[PDB]
Order: sequence, then structure tokens, then C-alpha cells
Amino acid sequence: DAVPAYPFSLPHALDLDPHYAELRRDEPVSRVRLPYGEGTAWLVTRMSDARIVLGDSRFSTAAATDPATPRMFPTPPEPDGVLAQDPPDHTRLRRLVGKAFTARRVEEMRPRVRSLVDSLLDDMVAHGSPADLVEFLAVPFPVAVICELLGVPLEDRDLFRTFSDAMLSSTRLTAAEIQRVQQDFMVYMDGLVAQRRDAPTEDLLGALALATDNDDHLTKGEIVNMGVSLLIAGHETSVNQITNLVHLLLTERKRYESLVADPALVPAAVEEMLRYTPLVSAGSFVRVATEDVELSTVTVRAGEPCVVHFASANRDEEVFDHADELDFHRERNPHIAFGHGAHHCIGAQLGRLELQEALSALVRRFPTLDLAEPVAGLKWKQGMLIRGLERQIVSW
Ligand code: HEM
Ligand SMILES: C[C@@H]1[C@@H](O)[C@@H](C)C[C@H](C)C(=O)[C@H](C)[C@@H](O)[C@@H](C)[C@@H](C)OC(=O)[C@H](C)[C@H]1O
Ligand SMILES: C[C@@H]1O[C@@H](O)[C@H](O)[C@H](O)[C@H]1O
Ligand code: NA
Repeated sequence: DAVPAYPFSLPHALDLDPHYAELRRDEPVSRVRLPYGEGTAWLVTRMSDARIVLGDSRFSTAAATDPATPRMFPTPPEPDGVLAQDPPDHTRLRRLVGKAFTARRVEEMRPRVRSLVDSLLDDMVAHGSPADLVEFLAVPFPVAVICELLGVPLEDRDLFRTFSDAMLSSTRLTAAEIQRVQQDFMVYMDGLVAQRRDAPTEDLLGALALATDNDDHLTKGEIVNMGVSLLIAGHETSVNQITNLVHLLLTERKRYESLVADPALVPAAVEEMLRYTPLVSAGSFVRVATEDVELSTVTVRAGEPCVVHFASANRDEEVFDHADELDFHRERNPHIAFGHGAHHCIGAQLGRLELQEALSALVRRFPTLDLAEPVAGLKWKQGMLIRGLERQIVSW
């Protein structure tokens, strides 16, 4: 056809396809064909344009549920998904659980979360060096935190992890395989929610069960799906981002030594690595203009779809200086690693807390930590909408 395939290439590690800098400079809004649905989408590569697609009510995610709309992933979007809701319906859906995820409430978790880290790092010191940081820290830490927050049984880890990996599929699985898991995950979350019917609990699944027996704006579908979205995101983002930040730290070891030297740098370093790291391997959930909307180089017509690349917006040279370098001493870091606008990540403060406390703990107690398996052999996850390591053997 006329228009280039997107994604532009099979990803390697955390590397960014070089065409994104080319486009930011010469063609910052460009037509692409996504791997699923029909027609073309505008790919948005710059920060200013990304804030408009993500930030403006003239862009609808609900409109992108149509099986014909371009998308990054095999199945048409679940219409009951938060991501697929427009305000004000979306605002009402987010209030269901927003209370738990305000920065004040998430800060209240820091002591429990720091305990959970320390304990898991004891178990890793017991085993002895070398060990797999995935098995010992990256998987168990976020999984325990989201299980205790939602009230999901921790022994269900293998079950919900298998479900979440399938649903984060890009090319790994087929539409039918994914569609099947969506059905099972919904029927599973439905069951946990129903156990609260004559046994309410002090946790988020508890709040979802109350909204089911008493609410009128929100369907049972929308409420349970919120449980699915929180359990997937709540472990998958963090499990992958711990390995991504540890990868970035140990492959240029001075990064790691610079936090060993000043542990109090860890928060700014987390923000900078959030900027730098393509957690979302390519593209985004799609937005469809409901009216003509002016971007930097082009006016998108009502009914035309747009996709953002978050990591490309976060490499924008008009916003960050030496944008292609990791710098923990940056004075200004207005990244959209957590998106922007109405769908801005609800868990952003939990993700921040988990990355701070994982890395602070490692940097303090394990000043000798190195990668103890070769770079060339690193097992990057393939065929998923997000990036991370299956294993990260380390020594201290
Ligand atoms: C480093 C950790 C994380 C990163 C980098 C991340 C990134 C993102 C981004 C970029 C979005 C916006 C997608 C868009 O509008 O197209 C998002 C949305 C979301 N994230 Fe996060 N996330 C992280 C952690 C978490 C955590 C811990 C949770 C839940 C506990 C979570 C739950 C969600 C949910 C439910 C949405 C959809 C929100 C909505 O549509 O209103 N995320 N995340
Ligand atoms: C399965 C996820 C869903 O759980 C969301 C809420 C979790 C995460 C944290 C997201 O919101 C995530 C950033 C997604 O928007 C993208 C990876 C997108 C391309 O993938 C998606 O849109 C996929 C298909 C979503 O449905
Ligand atoms: C189609 C898309 O992909 C599946 O992983 C997830 O079930 C997500 O919830 C859905 O909207
Ligand atoms: Na989409």
C-alpha cells in the first residue's frame, strides 16, 4: 500500500527505532498502518502534539472500540475497559477507586512496601549470589502489593499472571486466544467480587462489590473490568520497569555507582528512567477525533484516528536537552511516561513508590550488584505491548 507499517521494526531491548528522531524533526505527524483493524492512523511523535491527542475532549477512546478502527493489538478493545470510556462516564468510573491511588494514600503504603522489599531481599541473600532478580524481586514485590491492595489471593499469582501476559499480547497470540482469556479473566474477577456479597472486605475489590449492588451510572461489566485492569497494570508495569531500570543502571555501571554514592538521587533517577524507557513497546490505545483538531503540522479531520508513541514524546529535543542521554541531574522533567489527560495512569503514584523503594533498597545494601549473565543472552519479552526481561541474573 502507500503508507508505512507501524511498528517500524521488531524491537531490540530498550532501543528506539531510529525513524522516531527522523519523524520528530521532519514529519512529526505521519500516516501509518497499524497491525490490526482497518485504514490508517496518524502517528504522533512530539510532546506538544501528544498532550493534544491525550488531553483534548475532541479525541474519543470510546470511538476506538469499533472493530474497524486501527489498533496495536489483536482483539477489538473491550468496550467496558476504562481506557475505552470518555468523560464524563470515565470520570464516574475512575471515582470508584481513585481514593486508594491519590498521592497521600499511596505515601501511606511506603512502610509496608519497604518491609515487603526488605524481606524479599533477605530471601535473595539467603539463596546467595548469583541469583535471578526477576524471581527474587521484580515479580514477587509488585504482585504482593497489588494482591494486598485489591484483595486477590497471592496463591492465584500463576493463574492471573498467565491471563495478564495473554491480554498484553501484541503479536505473540491470536485474537481468538486473547478473546478466550478475556472471558476467563472476567468470569474469574466476577467471582472474587461476588465473594464480598455477604462478606464485605476492606480493600478495592470490596469497593467494587458495593458499587455493583448500589450504583446506576456504572454497569457490572465496567466495574469488574476495572478489577481486571488494576490487577494487570498493577503487577505488569512494575515487574517490567524494575528490570528495565536495573538494566539501564548496570549496563553503564556509573549510573548505578552514582545512586550508591547518593541514595537520595533515587527519586529523580526513577523519573529520568521513566522518561527514557519504552515500557510501551510501540504506539498506544487509539484516539479518534470527534471534530477537526489542529496539531503542529496538520489538522486531523473528525473520524480520523491517531496513535501516540509515549517514549518518542519523551525524547522530544524541544522539551529535554541532550534528550538521548540519561541525566539524573535534570532540573525540569515533564515526561508523559504515565500518559496525560483524562486517562493519565491512575497507578502513577504506586508505580513511583515501588520503583523508588526497590531501587533505593538495592542501591543501599547491594553496592556491588552487577549483571552476572551476558547482555547478548538477555531474554527480552517478545510479542507483548510492553518491554521487560524474563530473567536478570545478578551478583553482589
Ligand atoms: C511504572 C509503572 C507504570 C507505567 C509506566 C504506567 C503507564 C501507563 C500509561 C502510559 C497509561 C496511559 C495509557 C493511555 O492513555 O493510552 C497508563 C494507564 C493506566 N495505568 Fe498505568 N502505568 C504504570 C503503573 C501502573 C500501576 C501500578 C497501575 C495500577 C495499580 C496502573 C494502572 C493503570 C490504569 C488502570 C490505566 C488506565 C487508566 C484510564 O484509562 O483512566 N499503572 N499507565
Ligand atoms: C490490557 C491493557 C490494560 O490492562 C491497561 C489498563 C494496562 C496498562 C497499564 C495501560 O493502560 C497501557 C499503558 C496500555 O494502554 C497500552 C499498553 C495499550 C497499548 O495496551 C492496551 O490497550 C491493552 C490492550 C489494555 O487493555
Ligand atoms: C483487546 C484488548 O486486548 C486484550 O488484552 C485485553 O483483554 C484488553 O483488555 C482489550 O481491550
Ligand atoms: Na486502541
